[PDB]
Amino acid sequence: MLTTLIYRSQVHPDRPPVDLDALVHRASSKNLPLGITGILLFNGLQFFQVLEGTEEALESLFSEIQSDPRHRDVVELMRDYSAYRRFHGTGMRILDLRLFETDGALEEILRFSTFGVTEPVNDRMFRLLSAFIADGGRYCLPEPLQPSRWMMMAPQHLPGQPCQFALQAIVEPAKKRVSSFEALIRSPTGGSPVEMFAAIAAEDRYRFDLESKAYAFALAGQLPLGKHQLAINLLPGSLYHHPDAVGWLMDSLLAAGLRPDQVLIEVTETEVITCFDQFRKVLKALRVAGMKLAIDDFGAGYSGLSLLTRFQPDKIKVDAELVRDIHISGTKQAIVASVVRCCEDLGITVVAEGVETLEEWCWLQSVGIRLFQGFLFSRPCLNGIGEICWPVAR
Amino acid sequence: MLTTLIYRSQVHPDRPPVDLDALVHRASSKNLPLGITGILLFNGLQFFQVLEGTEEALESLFSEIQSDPRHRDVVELMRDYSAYRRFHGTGMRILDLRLFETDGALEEILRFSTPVNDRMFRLLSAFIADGGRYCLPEPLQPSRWMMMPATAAPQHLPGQPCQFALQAIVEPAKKRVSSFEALIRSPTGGSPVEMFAAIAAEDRYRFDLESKAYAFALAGQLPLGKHQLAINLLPGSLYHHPDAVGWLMDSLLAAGLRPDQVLIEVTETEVITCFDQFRKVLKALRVAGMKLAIDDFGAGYSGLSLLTRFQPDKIKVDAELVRDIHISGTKQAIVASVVRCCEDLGITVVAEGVETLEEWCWLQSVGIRLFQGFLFSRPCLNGIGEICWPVAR
Ligand SMILES: Nc1nc2c(ncn2[C@@H]2O[C@@H]3COP(=O)(O)O[C@H]4[C@@H](O)[C@H](n5cnc6c(=O)[nH]c(N)nc65)O[C@@H]4COP(=O)(O)O[C@H]3[C@H]2O)c(=O)[nH]1
Ligand SMILES: Nc1nc2c(ncn2[C@@H]2O[C@@H]3COP(=O)(O)O[C@H]4[C@@H](O)[C@H](n5cnc6c(=O)[nH]c(N)nc65)O[C@@H]4COP(=O)(O)O[C@H]3[C@H]2O)c(=O)[nH]1
Ligand SMILES: Cc1cc2nc3c(=O)[nH]c(=O)nc-3n(C[C@H](O)[C@H](O)[C@H](O)COP(=O)(O)O)c2cc1C
Ligand SMILES: Cc1cc2nc3c(=O)[nH]c(=O)nc-3n(C[C@H](O)[C@H](O)[C@H](O)COP(=O)(O)O)c2cc1C
Ligand SMILES: [Mn+2]
Ligand SMILES: [Mn+2]
Ligand SMILES: [Mn+2]
Ligand SMILES: [Mn+2]
Repeated sequence: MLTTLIYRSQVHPDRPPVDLDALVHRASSKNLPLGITGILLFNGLQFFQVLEGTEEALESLFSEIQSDPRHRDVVELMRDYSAYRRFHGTGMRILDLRLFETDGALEEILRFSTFGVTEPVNDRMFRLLSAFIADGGRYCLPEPLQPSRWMMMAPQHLPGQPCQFALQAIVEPAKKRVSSFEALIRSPTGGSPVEMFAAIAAEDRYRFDLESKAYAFALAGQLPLGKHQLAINLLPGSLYHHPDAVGWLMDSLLAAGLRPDQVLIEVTETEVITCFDQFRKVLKALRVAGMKLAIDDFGAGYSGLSLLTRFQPDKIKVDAELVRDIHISGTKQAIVASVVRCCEDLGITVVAEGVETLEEWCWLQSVGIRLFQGFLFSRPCLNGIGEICWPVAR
Repeated sequence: MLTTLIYRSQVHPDRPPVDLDALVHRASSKNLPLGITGILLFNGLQFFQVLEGTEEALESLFSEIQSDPRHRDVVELMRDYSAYRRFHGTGMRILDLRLFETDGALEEILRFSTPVNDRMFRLLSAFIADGGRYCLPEPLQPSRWMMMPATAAPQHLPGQPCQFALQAIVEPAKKRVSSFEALIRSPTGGSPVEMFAAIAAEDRYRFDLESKAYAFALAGQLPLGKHQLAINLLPGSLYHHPDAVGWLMDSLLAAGLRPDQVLIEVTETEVITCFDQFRKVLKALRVAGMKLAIDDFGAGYSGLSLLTRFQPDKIKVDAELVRDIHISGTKQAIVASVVRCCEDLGITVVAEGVETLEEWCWLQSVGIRLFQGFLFSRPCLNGIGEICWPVAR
């Protein structure tokens, strides 16, 4: 089946310049028998290639290209079935963009290409081409954020309690500062939140969820929360199904020696979205009392900026699924960069969660994320503050 | 009940400078007896004001401020319930940011306030760092523009079980119609709801799909030329038959159109209930060469979910985000972000429901270039209606 593949990459600036002549000649000769057409753009630091051919042929080729030592940071932008070829001839065509002025490059692209009967700008491929030509250095990974330049550098269990909590740090690696801590519920045998809640009768889960937070506040009180925020997770129903859950929480945290503003409530958008009605008065009560609110797993399930017109949380936590393989996904890159900017304009704190590799950290940092939660830095620590690991140069 | 209100505004650059000393002292003296406190930041071109007090009190005051001729382009950034007063003991006070070095204004603020975990503080900081970001440029001021019409020939087409009205989608910078959207009408010219109500519930999917032959027939004999035709379809109308896509192909080709000329609008709400089923339709549409738009994007609480799982050719920004965008910092921020994301993904963005020049100007300022709305072109039954264009003064 006819398929289109588009990707972008960068050269190693410390190595000798890539022989574009050899590249394009061998590409051209290899592509024609395989029925591969397309175009390659080069701006001095970055490549941009459009490839058209069968799914199989492009799957084989792209694997070779991904492993090629002539370039790095290969980011896939589009991969789709196609009704017709935009590019004709063949060699692989190549434009050295350093030789073109303003719109000369688009003019040469339009010489031999066909984008159907409607204006070229109605074709996604052409829009991607024009964006690379206009500002291709936008998602060029900076030199200080190359992954290879970095490397990474006690408490008891409490079985007698009905539940216990693990604390995980949210960190700002750029300042080597812990930003806040999230409390994560654990069963009396050290089990996950899913096992904890399976052990509770269905009619008691909401009440358990709210009332377990007493143990989280007690822990946070016994630890030196030195002006650090504590995040807690709650089902919206746990706050809603109570005469005064907000007031209950208030008495609990103040009794533990915390302050309202020190406590942030984390709810997932999937659970928020499905009940605006009852969340508005809960959020209102939480606001007036002085507690904060985060949207957790933003990007997972149903996730929206339109959520923000109704109300604005204090913090958004970008779900691990947008973080996962962000280094190779032009889509995830664009989406996360957009969330970051929107939150800046709205005054909403943004945290990237599930950060497991330096690659993820570097690319998230390149799109404006400064706060991070993940196993790369700190794992959850049962009834205590864990060790934090910091990235350090080389 | 305590509340916080934040807005940013702009000076008139061509008028004599406002005596802010007098303004602020008068403000402070009036505010404090009413239980109102806050601060005013000024950078030479823009104001940023934080107000604190009862919902009633700030409602009343902000209404006076919105109508004050000393400024314009008043955009509200925040209005929320508050637990405590951040500016206790200050009726009003001005900080001229041009009188401080970096960090200096924020350091002063924190000496009479009563921090980066607070949203008001983050918004203050953002104004001090890059307040000019959503400053409406001078050539995009609504008073610098006027609409003028570029004759409509609608017709009744008998013998058909439905009709279609056409509304243009326009690119005003190039004074160009980008595409036409086909909007279904009853045999008597009534609304889509009126059309579908006359059809039996179990046959509505089939009718929705088969009605498109009449949209294609209309576009074909116009002639459509090099323009796109947007048609609206329920995802379920596409699943109903084995070769719904194959049928659409036949019908548009018989009407003399090309696959890449036809674009299918599905509403985000209808896609996100069923990710399954749609993948197989979408595959067939792509292989056939037809294009896809997400309609009313931002009305089902929206898309970040969707874009990883596919990317449409076009997104149409919902009319709710367009409405009052000229006074909503939140809506401006959201639309600006969608525009940037789509640009990066090579997705075409259209703003829907554009009714006023105020909306068009602000939409233009956040990067939108395609527009659909009564400001430019109203739907015309079985024909191409008249189109109005903004022209500069
Ligand atoms: N793969 C990966 N995972 C990472 C990484 N960093 C952190 N995590 C984990 O992601 C979960 C915390 O985020 P969450 O979205 O609040 O997700 C939590 C939260 O929703 C929740 N939960 C925790 N405590 C409570 C609670 O007290 N009440 C309610 N209703 N839910 C809770 O159950 C969910 C799953 O929690 P956990 O098993 O504790 O697992 C934790 C955590 O250990 C990473 O780098 N990679
Ligand atoms: N206030 C205001 N309204 C504006 C403005 N500009 C356009 N509109 C209107 O917004 C609707 C078109 O957008 P839609 O989201 O596709 O919304 C459409 C679409 O969902 C739909 N529809 C139309 N044709 C079909 C169809 O053939 N099949 C299906 N399933 N739905 C259809 O029914 C909806 C109602 O359509 P319409 O009555 O034709 O109303 C039209 C239109 O006249 C504006 O500036 N201000
Ligand atoms: C930016 C870039 C674009 C490339 N494009 C192609 C191409 O389109 N066709 C191709 O066969 N190889 C292309 N390659 C080269 C492949 O990565 C790989 O070196 C080559 O296909 C191996 O073929 P060989 O067996 O002849 O050595 C490209 C490499 C880079 C750096
Ligand atoms: C940037 C700006 C900020 C203002 N802030 C206040 C204020 O906080 N309190 C207030 O009473 N008026 C404020 N005003 C002035 C009002 O718009 C209005 O002129 C005044 O309150 C009318 O009441 P008065 O005639 O009793 O003074 C502000 C005006 C501008 C342009
Ligand atoms: Mn959480
Ligand atoms: Mn989470
Ligand atoms: Mn539509
Ligand atoms: Mn719409």
